[PDB]
Amino acid sequence: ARQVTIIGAGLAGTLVARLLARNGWQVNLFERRPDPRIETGARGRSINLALAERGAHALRLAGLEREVLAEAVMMRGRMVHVPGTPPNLQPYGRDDSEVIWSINRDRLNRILLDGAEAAGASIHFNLGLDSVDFARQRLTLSNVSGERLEKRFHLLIGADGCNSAVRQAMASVVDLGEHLETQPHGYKELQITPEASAQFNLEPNALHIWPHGDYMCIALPNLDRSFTVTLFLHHQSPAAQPASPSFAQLVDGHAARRFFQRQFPDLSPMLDSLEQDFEHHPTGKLATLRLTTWHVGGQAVLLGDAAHPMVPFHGQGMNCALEDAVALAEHLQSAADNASALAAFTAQRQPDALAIQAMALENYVEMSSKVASPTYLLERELGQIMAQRQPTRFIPRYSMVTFSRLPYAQAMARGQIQEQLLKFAVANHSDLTSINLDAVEHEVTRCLPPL
Ligand SMILES: Cc1cc2nc3c(=O)[nH]c(=O)nc-3n(C[C@H](O)[C@H](O)[C@H](O)COP(=O)(O)OP(=O)(O)OC[C@H]3O[C@@H](n4cnc5c(N)ncnc54)[C@H](O)[C@@H]3O)c2cc1C
Repeated sequence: ARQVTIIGAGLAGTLVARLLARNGWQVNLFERRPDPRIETGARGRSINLALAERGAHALRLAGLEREVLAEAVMMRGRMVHVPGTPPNLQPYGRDDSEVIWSINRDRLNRILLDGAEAAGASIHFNLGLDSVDFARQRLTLSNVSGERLEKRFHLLIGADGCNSAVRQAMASVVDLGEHLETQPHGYKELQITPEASAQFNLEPNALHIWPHGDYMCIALPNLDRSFTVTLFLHHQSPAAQPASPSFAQLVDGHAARRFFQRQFPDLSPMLDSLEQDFEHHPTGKLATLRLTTWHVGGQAVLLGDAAHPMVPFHGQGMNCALEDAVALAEHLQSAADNASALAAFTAQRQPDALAIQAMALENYVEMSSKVASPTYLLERELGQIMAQRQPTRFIPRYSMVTFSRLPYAQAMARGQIQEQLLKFAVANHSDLTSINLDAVEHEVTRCLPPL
């Protein structure tokens, strides 16, 4: 049996461990954190994630989708909150076929861990990768208290997240051609209790957004009617606009409270533990990192956040990571040798990773705008007309990304064609009055092949 060592029992690492192990591979998976399935007296994390068709399908192939969805809340649409103005649900699709699932990150992780072990993978916790000797095919791990352990490896999979140690190690033997693009927003996780969300009649089967331009909040529901809220806000005010809100200004929980009372007055009443959450939950960092190479010969490869850190504004990092896991296991299973598999995997996934990284950056503007411009309303309306006329040709980009398995790069290409098509048709027309719809439709049939 072929042997593989995987670093990182997160989302991609644990899925790929299952897929390889059930195909007969001898799999050893190493994880820095303790086993989350071993219950302790400690809290438990309420981090939420949006699971979309890509990620769901990857779990489906692994035989885990039913188990995961049993513990997921359906989000049928977006609830946009603007002060006053009673929240209006914007449905994703026309029935519950087109939905996004809200799932607890650590619940998902436990299910994946069970899945990997059921398939035959051996999982080793409390062991973080420190370094790799590629020439001698050995690596060094250590626990939190630093005592070290060495292991031989044959094939190394870096599924160890956005600060990948495998990636760091590879940079010693190949030029990764890395370029880091920092992002000015930080994030803070906050909580709405089940009592609070019921009291304010917050819809459980929706994704909620409080847009506010340069900053915003989003909330995803949990099975117990609590919500996990994320604030996205600049780390610092520009020297340009020093007065503008930023984490630097929010010097403590009381400052955070005044900020929410002023800028999010309808959300603040729902955040009972705002002060405490704010001070005890560290501010997170966001970034996009792009790599020229993802592998070292047939010896090591990167997967998921290790390969392509992205900003979280499209809710697709997990989805992309699980999709990566399927692709990597597919290539490894059937290739002539590991070097061939890793090159083919990289060639396949790299253009799709670049596309979703770009689309995720673009999606911030869509989400954070408090109201839509007059002409963008007109384009969206013409687009829905075209979608009705040619539903296999005109598919809104968000829907291609979120509710289909179309490769990200094609979703982006078709999305580009569609937006341009809408702009020329919309120009100099105040409403759908002037716009000859059937002229636009064979413009659609011209440049958008049916799918
Ligand atoms: C604010 C925010 C919101 C998000 N929302 C969504 C969403 O709604 N939908 C979505 O699709 N994605 C979302 N994402 C992205 C998502 O969290 C990640 O893309 C995804 O977890 C990446 O999966 P992964 O397996 O590659 O990495 P991870 O899930 O991060 O797992 C990496 C694993 O490696 C371990 N590890 C790290 N270093 C070492 C080491 N040296 N040795 C051993 N083990 C190590 C870690 O402990 C961890 O278990 C969000 C991200 C953020 C920051």
